[PDB]
Amino acid sequence: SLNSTGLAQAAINGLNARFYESSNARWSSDEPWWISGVALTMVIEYMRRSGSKEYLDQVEDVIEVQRQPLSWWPSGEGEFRADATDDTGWWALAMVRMYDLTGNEDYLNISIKDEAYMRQWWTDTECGGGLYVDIQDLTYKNAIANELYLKLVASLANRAPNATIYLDRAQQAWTWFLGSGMINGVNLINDGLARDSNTGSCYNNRLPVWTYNQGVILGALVELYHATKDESYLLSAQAIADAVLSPSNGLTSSSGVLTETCEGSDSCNQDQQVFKGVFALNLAELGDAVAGASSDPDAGQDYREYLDTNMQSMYANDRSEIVPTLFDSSTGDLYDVSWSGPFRNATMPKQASAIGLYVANI
Ligand SMILES: OC[C@H]1O[C@@H](O)[C@H](O)[C@@H](O)[C@@H]1O
Ligand SMILES: OC[C@H]1O[C@@H](O)[C@H](O)[C@@H](O)[C@@H]1O
Ligand SMILES: OC[C@H]1O[C@@H](O)[C@H](O)[C@@H](O)[C@@H]1O
Repeated sequence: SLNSTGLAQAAINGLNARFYESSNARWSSDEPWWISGVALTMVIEYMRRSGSKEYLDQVEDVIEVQRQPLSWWPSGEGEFRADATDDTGWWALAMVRMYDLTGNEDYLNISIKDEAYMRQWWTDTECGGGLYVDIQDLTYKNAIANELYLKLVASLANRAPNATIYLDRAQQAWTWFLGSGMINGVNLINDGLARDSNTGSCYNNRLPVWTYNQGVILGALVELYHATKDESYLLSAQAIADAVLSPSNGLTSSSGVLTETCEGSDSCNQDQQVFKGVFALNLAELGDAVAGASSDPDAGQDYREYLDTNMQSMYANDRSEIVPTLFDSSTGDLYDVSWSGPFRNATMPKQASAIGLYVANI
């Protein structure tokens, strides 16, 4: 059979060999900055699950440089406070996992600063709650920025000293999210909310169902379950995951492979190329929590076999090994966007999603 730990290492090595920039402490500066934060999450989570510490020096290097005040948003004063609330949220959650891996309170302190910075754009006057994604414009309350923020306060409710205020915020944020309408009739989450012209009421904007908007919410509900031991949080998360796994909903192919809607038209952009790996790792979080909340041996078996099925398909159809030279000894694996499709090229967002699926099976 396949060993997920060794393949995640080969994928991380391929990510480093092709896309890591030593002089910048960052992967692929020609790609979105927030995807470097997702890549850091993948590498950190690989270490926690595999017990290795093989990239810890590299991770601390990336952290220390990306803490600095961003050149495109100096008013954030660094600590990953960017010009978008979801950009900040990706690095904030990576710092929660960095704290989980090392126990260094420094990384939890970043997460706390990030929560307070993100909360500045939570608003009760439009849509009765939720925060904006575009800090500069304040025109869009979308699913991903509010899912990241919800997972952040739910994580801090389990780790921070003033844990009670973060629990009240997480419980209040989930209540708003559930009543927002972004969760539709088949228990899937559209992209965000639109605002009525005359009335000012908000409603599901019916924009595409992206895989990473069905994943981050699972981790948030798992963290809310850990903070409350209320299994109804796991039940809501399971209904969202079951909808993704149902081939009738168009996200799981007839082969049982997770498929982004943009893969059909071959039009997945730099953002959408990383979505699947985010869902896979969050589904592994849901599976681990489900198996720990009951005594049935097959508890969470469907989520684990789904991750295994997607691993083997992408292992077999989406992989390409880098060829070593007389000068470069680097070895590893590269991956394209489609887990059940051909390998044409490899980009950093595609590679980061790749690692997330392997780490989800460790
Ligand atoms: O505004 C979004 C930001 O995205 C990042 O990936 C880029 O590196 C910045 O130059 C840009 O300002
Ligand atoms: O690619 C899809 C993503 O595009 C971004 O510009 C939007 O802010 C997100 O809400 C959306 O999920
Ligand atoms: O790009 C997605 C669009 O979604 C709409 O629901 C929002 O009202 C816009 O502000 C946003 O730009």
